[PDB]
Amino acid sequence: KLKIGITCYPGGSGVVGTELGKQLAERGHEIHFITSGLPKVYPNIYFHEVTVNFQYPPYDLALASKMAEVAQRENLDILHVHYAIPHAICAYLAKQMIGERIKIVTTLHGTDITVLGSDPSLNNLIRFGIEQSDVVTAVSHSLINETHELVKPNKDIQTVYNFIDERVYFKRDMTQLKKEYGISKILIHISNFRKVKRVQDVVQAFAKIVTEVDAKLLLVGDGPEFCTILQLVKNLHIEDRVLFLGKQDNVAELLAMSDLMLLLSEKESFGLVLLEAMACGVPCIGTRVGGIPEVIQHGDTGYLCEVGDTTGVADQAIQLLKDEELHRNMGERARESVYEQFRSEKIVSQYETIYYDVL
Amino acid sequence: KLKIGITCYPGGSGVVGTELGKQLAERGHEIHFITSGLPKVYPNIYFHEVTVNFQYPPYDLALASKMAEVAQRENLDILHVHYAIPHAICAYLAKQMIGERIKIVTTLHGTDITVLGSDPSLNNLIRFGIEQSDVVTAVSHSLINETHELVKPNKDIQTVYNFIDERVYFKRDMTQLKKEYGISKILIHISNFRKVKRVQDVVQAFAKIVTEVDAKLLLVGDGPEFCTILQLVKNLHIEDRVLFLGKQDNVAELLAMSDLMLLLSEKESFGLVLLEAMACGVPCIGTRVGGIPEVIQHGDTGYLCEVGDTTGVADQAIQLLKDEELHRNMGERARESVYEQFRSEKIVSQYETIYYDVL
Amino acid sequence: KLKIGITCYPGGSGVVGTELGKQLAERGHEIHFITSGLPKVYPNIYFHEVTVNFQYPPYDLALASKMAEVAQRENLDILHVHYAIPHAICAYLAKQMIGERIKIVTTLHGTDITVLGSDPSLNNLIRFGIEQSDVVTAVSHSLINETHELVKPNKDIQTVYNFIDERVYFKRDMTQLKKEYGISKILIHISNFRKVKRVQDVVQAFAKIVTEVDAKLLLVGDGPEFCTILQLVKNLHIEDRVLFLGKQDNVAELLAMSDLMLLLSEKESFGLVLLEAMACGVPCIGTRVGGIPEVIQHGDTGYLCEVGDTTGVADQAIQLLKDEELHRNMGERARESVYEQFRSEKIVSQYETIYYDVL
Amino acid sequence: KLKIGITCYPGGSGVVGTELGKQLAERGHEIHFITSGLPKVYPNIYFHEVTVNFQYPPYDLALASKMAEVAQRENLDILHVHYAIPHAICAYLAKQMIGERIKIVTTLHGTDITVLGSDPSLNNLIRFGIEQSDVVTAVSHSLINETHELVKPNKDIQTVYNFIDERVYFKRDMTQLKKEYGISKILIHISNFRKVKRVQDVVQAFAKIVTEVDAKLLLVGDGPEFCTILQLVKNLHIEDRVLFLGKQDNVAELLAMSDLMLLLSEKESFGLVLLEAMACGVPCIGTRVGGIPEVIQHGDTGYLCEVGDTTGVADQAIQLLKDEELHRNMGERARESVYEQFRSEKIVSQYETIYYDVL
Repeated sequence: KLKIGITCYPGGSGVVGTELGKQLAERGHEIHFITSGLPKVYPNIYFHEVTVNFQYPPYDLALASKMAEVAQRENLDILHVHYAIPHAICAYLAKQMIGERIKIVTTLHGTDITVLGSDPSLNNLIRFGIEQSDVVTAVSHSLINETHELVKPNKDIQTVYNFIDERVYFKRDMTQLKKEYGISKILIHISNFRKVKRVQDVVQAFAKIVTEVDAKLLLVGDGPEFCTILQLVKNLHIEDRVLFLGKQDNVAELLAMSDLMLLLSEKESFGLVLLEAMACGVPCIGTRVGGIPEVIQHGDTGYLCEVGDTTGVADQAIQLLKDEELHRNMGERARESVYEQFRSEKIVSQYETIYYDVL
Repeated sequence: KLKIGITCYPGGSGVVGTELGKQLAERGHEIHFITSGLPKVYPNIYFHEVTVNFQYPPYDLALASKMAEVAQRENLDILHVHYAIPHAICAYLAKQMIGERIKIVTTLHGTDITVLGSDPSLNNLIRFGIEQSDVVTAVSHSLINETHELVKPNKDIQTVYNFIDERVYFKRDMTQLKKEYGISKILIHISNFRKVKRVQDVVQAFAKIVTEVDAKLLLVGDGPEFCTILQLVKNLHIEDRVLFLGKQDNVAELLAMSDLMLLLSEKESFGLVLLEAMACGVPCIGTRVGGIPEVIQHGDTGYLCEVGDTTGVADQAIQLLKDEELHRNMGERARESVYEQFRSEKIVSQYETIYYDVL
Repeated sequence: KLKIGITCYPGGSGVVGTELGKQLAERGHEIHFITSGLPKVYPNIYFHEVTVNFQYPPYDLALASKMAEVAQRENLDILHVHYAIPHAICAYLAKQMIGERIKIVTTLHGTDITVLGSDPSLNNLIRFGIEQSDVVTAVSHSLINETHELVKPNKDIQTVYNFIDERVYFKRDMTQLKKEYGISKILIHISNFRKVKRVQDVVQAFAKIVTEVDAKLLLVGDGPEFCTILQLVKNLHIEDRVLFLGKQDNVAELLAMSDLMLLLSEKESFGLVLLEAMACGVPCIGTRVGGIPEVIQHGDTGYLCEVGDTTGVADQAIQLLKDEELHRNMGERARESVYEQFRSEKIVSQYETIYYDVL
Repeated sequence: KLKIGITCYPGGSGVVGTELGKQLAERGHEIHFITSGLPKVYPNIYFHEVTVNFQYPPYDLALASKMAEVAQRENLDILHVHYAIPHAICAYLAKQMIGERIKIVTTLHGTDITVLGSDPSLNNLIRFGIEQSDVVTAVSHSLINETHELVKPNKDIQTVYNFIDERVYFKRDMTQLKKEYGISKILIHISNFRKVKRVQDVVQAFAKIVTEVDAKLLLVGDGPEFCTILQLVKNLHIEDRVLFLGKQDNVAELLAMSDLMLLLSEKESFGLVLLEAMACGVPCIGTRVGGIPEVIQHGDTGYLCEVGDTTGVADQAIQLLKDEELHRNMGERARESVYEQFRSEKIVSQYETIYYDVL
């Protein structure tokens, strides 16, 4: 019984935004995606797309215009936006344009605050956008901290973690697929191969972790630092032991046939792959960086460690890989604490009450 | 046994390009998508994406660079590109950059020739791109005509029609879904609501076709001319009889629960929806514009008619809607001639032999 | 004694905006140009530039941010913007961001209303921007009409015509330059060679006007329709009689050594070249399209005529070219009515009082 | 007696490219600027502009297309391009498109190699572009070194330094202007306020250099690091001693009324301001970074020093500021060695012989 409008980019935000809309739809709400791109068929989910046509094509203004148009045409109640720039400001304009007859909900996520908020040319813009939203939420407490530190908004930010569709991530085992990939221990890592992900360390740790255990490394994803990483596995003589799989999308099957997940980036606010992973009963070893610690509880559902500690990571890995007792327990502990505090139906309900509350 | 690289935009070209790659993959070939965007999981389909970072971000050059890099790194045999600008020229640069150790296959499609070729600032560029490709194909003979008329290239262009994944389009019936949409005759129309699609005529014809038959019009899609069309159904008192469904993606289910498809645009080189439609046993009434006539054979699998003939279209419709004999036959004739000359496995084989031939 | 901030694109708007700032500066005001681009040296004119760094680079938002920053940092009084999209909306955001402690003055001009206002994806956006500005002005009454017709804003729009720097346009004669160009009657035409300018008609009329008078045609400017026009002068055997000069900037000298100016576009809201021209004592023959009629008074300072009337234009030209009495009078009448109602110091004072008034 | 086509961005390259074209024109050559933007009036200098109209607007391809079109239409001899990406590759395409009936001259400059060449996504592209040009030159030997280090092209690169229009930079003195700015020693610094320019050090050094000498600092330019620098002069209590002048263009007058120029960036390949400066009889103190050392000969025409040596710079400054003997000599020595090896008419002749030679 609610008309919601979602806006996002079909990276991490898109996955969540889209899934949140799909869920909300199944609960009888009428969802209206307002986004230029490409997010079965639901009778209660409509897709509006921003068409553009001057120095730079006004996508921002165009998006604001469409939000406003869809808003008053479909008589939307809530307008839920997902990255901060530009969406937050666009929703503000839209609101002002339709006489403020709508409620804005802004969800923050990693880079919009982490990296964008750092840029002085957009600081005041991000602040204004946050302060002007009716309700603001973040994906992790670490983020709400980073926000008050860099942007310094005079607004309250709630915490609502991201979720995963369990109907897509289960402990199924692709034993027939391992054959199709040519293998037998499996170590999987998913990222956008950027410097911040520190993919080099995932390799270094594997170079070591491999001398004492026979296992292959699945490198899902593609990005700038690809060649460097390729050059690395190359003059490290682990070349035939790493499967660059390039960027995949349906990574659910890959995690399923995995044993250990690695995430050793310099920063991160959240981020699902951990969930996806854990969700599939796969224990993780992520760096202790703001936001990983809120999902991985050391020793119970995975392990943490300082950035750059290639050696320490390997050690922690080699140990967990042989002990099959600890590995069956951790992997179970993990997919449990996930169902526990990251249950999709649970989180969706938090957003649901936030909407009702803002009215 | 072939390493192919596909490039496209995940409009019409993307659908085909992507599907062609999926098919080729299932046949054991190793497909390498080289495109910045987002096109189950196949072990033999890799996705490489173009990352950019100056006046305008050099996407073209960047794409050329990545084609070249992937080409010689993975040792590709063929590089199959799909729209002409820029892809054709990018593949040329890529080729020149890797010492010409690769074969370029360019597939033309609607607008790249239709509208772009019209622009003098890109004429010579499109020509050069075509002439430099090793093999060039078009989606319809009408296109090969338009090409030799506007661009005037000194190269031979073959004809290879587009196809549809029958594994997605069948005569299934969503009788339970009609209920979910609130209905009972069904008339469906899919487009990007641009002036060229002449959506106004689809409405005019429906305004008439409705006075003599009770049916609702499904308007799938969203674009610039949306408001105008909305204003039209509005002061035409057919407002409660048209279901703007906004732009959908999984339109397979909608066509399934349809009876008649309309396409009355000023121009078109192909275009699938006809196929999709027909494929689902849905007879079509499209304008006699270069390229529709090669799929719709009047009276046997659908009907044609001059552009702007709102009245003639309605008449042709009202007639076919009641005669249930003619409608069961046409709908059968249609999904047959589709399996006939547009069989996915058939077309894929043509492209397959074209690759082998170019070597 | 006023701190003004100007924003524009260094086409027509830029020329005016920039000149207006230069003038205002000489009057002791402190001008602050807020624009990313490149508009002697004045101690009271500062240049702030928008730096950008995501789907599309947020130039709009960035500009809004900089307006806000400069505004409260330099404590600006007025923020004068010149095209409507995006500047109008950017100034709105800026205002809202600095607590509304600033006055927004929006000046409309041709295409922002003429062509942009036509696009439904930006209609409501242009309206909102206009309505939100504190003062709004247009360059011609024709524009204020077009505005209320297409955009339909609930705001009052004043009329303030554009001006020309007489310190740059005088009746000087470049008799030594005609030699440098290889000539002796001179017909000059300046445009962006777009279809709307109807450069073809300027040629057709010249093809005729030439059979009865020996004169060359100066085609200043460059654009899409260039080749077509080049092809035209070509198979019209006037090839050696037309001087494509390509796009020039310091056109003051060219107009100086001219005799008749032609402007036969389908539409135009203003536009200076007429002024520049007239200002140089050069009589003009422009089509009777909304906004030309407010500068050219037929027979007294030039002639008007229907669009497409190539023949009528030629006739009117050939006649005025020989009668040397009428030509000395008109050319004098013209540069007078220009000093009269378009005096730079006069118009600048209107804008000046508008600023003071808005406080 | 030569038809040359120049391509550039109206930063440093634009200044040089444009001036080079102006000079070449005065020598009787027919210059054809092929560039989308805005670079008196010369009868032998034509301006062609690239018009664009899809994912990203194909400016590169469009530029290539226009180069080709202008090339064979005007029958150009040489095509001289100035930054490497994209212009080098565009000229390659253009050449290939007109049957190679043209000679390409590529001039390298700072960032195209320095920063772009660093990016692996454009490495091979820059190399290919260089190797494919018929003649390649750089602005400094330091650059030719950086080039062979990062890009590693198999091509020969000549050295041709940048020049300055002496007809714009002379030892004139704006004593009347100092009054208009409110001053009396004058220290001037020009940059784009980027981190690489290390504007902070220019301030630190001034904070010190000021305690022992009364002088104001002219900070010409605007960029990202502006606020930080503004915050610095702020909590350094030198606030009323620094004249942020924002970004100026006609900086000739400012240098004229200056005494010492500072340039303490981490890197630089050339760069004129030194020339401009010196040219005006203003001694400079620049960091010893690859390319500054080829213009500043320590002690004879200026001083060099390690980066970050705020103290050492101040010391060197305070010393030269009082000794009025050394300051009159250095300032004279400087504007001499400039006329010496950077004489505009001299450099232009080098480029001129390079063109003739390539034929």
